Amino acid sequence: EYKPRLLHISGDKNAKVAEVPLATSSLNSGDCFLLDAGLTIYQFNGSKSSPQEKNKAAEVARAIDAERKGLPKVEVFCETDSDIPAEFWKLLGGKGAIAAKH
Ligand SMILES: [Ca+2]
Ligand code: NA
Repeated sequence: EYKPRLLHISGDKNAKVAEVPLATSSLNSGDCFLLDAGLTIYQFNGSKSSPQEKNKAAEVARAIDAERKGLPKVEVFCETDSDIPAEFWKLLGGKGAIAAKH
């Protein structure tokens, strides 16, 4: 399905993924998120996220890609990156300040 959804990867060393409301306000600097927009999957790594969380997010993205027979494009970026795509923020309802924690 190409209806955008936001997945939240948390747990620090014990990474878990779960859908959360699709909004910028659902994000936080300590975790990882996958904004699944259908043809494009955006992976946002919180600046304080853990290696296990990054790996989990990547694993979920590959699984989604596999189910979709490789059609989606996957973009990965760190929270502090200077070239995060504008579409990521647009789909989240607009760029804004991220909570330090969930
Ligand atoms: Ca692909
Ligand atoms: Na975390």
